[PDB]
Parts: sequence; C-alpha cells; structure tokens
Amino acid sequence: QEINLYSSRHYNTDNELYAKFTAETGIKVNLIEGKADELLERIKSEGANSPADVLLTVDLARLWRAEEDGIFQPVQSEILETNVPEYLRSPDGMWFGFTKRARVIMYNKGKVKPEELSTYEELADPKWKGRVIIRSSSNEYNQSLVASLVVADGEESTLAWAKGFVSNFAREPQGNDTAQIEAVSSGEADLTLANTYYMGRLLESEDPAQKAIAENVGVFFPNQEGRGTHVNVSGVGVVKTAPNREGAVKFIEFLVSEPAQAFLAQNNYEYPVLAGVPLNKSVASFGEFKSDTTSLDKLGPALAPATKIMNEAGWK
Ligand SMILES: [Fe+3]
Repeated sequence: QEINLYSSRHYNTDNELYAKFTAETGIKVNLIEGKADELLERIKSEGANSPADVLLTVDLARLWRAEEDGIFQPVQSEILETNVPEYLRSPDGMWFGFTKRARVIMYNKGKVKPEELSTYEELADPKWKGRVIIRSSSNEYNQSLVASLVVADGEESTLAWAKGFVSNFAREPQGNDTAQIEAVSSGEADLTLANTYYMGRLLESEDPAQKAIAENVGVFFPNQEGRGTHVNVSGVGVVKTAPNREGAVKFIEFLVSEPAQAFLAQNNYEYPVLAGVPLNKSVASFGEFKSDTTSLDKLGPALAPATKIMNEAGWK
C-alpha cells in the first residue's frame, strides 16, 4: 500500500508528519513537492492516469481553483465531518482544511506601539511611508489576503489601498515571511505581514539567533473591530483519478485526528482545526483574537481581481 502525495507544504516537520502516518497505517508515502500552481498544472497535464492520490496546499483559495477544475473526488468520512468544522471543508466533500494560520502584522517593538495599529487597510496610511516590507505578490498567502480585502471592501477600494500600501514599501519585495520578520527585527523596516506560525518557529527555535530576532518583533491581530483577522488554512483533497483512494482517505483522516493535530500545533506552530487540542505555548502567548470566518467561501472567486489589483498597484 502506498499513496502519491503532491504537496505545497514546505516545512522541515513534514517528513516526520508523513512518517507518523506510515508508522500508524503501514502506508508508504511517495512525495512530490512544489508550489501549489505547479502541482495543479502537473496533475492536469498528467491525465487520467496521473499517480497523484492526494493534493495538499497551504492556501484555501488554491483548493477552490482545484475543485473548480474538477480535480477532486468526493469523500464522505465520519471522522472528517466531526473533526473538521463545516465552514472549513467543501460542502461536497472535495477538500478539507486541517490547520489554520493567521496572516498578521508583525512590528518592531522599539519603533511601534500596538496602539498605533488597527487594520490591514490602515497599512496604506501615509504614516507608514518607507516603513513597510512584505514578500512578493506572487506568493499565495498575499494573494489570498488581497482577495479577502476585495471581498470585504470591494475592488475599487482595494486597488486604492494596494497603491498606498506599495507606496509605503521600504524595499522591493524580497525573501519569504521569515526574511521579512528578520528585516523588521534588524531595523530595515518597522512592520510587515506574515503567518503566525513563522513567529512561533522563531520563538521555539533551538538557535539562539532566531530567538533573538523574535524578541525584537511583536504580533498584532488586525481588524478586531470588524470582520476579524485574515485566517487561511493548509488543506487537502483526494485526486479524482487517485490510484489508491483507500489510502488517500486514510491519509486525510490521519491529518485531522488528535495525534497529527497535536503534532502540527506543537511542532509546526499552526492552529489545529480539531477542538480540544492545545496550541504551542509560544503561539498561545500571542493572545486570543477574532478570526474572519465570513470571507472564506468567496476568496477563490476574488483571486482574479486580487492579482489584477496587485499588478496594477506595482506590487512586485
Ligand atoms: Fe508557509
């Protein structure tokens, strides 16, 4: 028994995660990693005999586009239904989220006080001129965030926001989320937007250098007075032509079960989807916050206008 996993997850803990699965079920995991868009293209180009059993992403919107293109097959699992909140899985059992991550404002403690922060929209304020940095618009975390702004504020307003946000950049987008945190820590900028688990990793690192970086940067959950902080998920679905549907289903059921949920929360610093599972202490220290649960099912359709907006605004 084996499954062919196509995953856009890119963490050093993924190997142990999959190992946990095999040690529990005896099912071998053949892994193919790459960026979400690349994996979807590969699957579609490989045809009806593609080896792909499971498609794993770190973005809800890409999962939507995958389901739209009919790449998944329905799965009805009692464990999936009970463990995964309805709003975090496909109404037709096409895909399911198994972790949650928040894209929040991370700021230099010495240069910024929390009282000066509020919403994502405010980051376009002239006050932040030459003090903001963020990774490239090509990244899905950013595209999904911009999509949520389109959904909540509209295309016209988001375009205006993006132009202002870009005008505030201290440097052109370079590096990943962690590179942004380090740059803010080093005084190259005062704030950025990154996923919570990246800060969790730095705070929990055995490398003193990483922990030192974390100490200079604080975390702020935006839009608390309104829709809430933008929350995305790491999701998964069984490919329609999966050669081993049985193993594929067991894999997804494994991901949402207590053992895997606890590991993901404790070792990869993400928010588990299963209730009753404790967060990593460092992540717990961020505090409680309101999550945006209303803009989720409309994010996918908003991808197109979001990317158009990011391009027009000059967000490289
Ligand atoms: Fe990530």
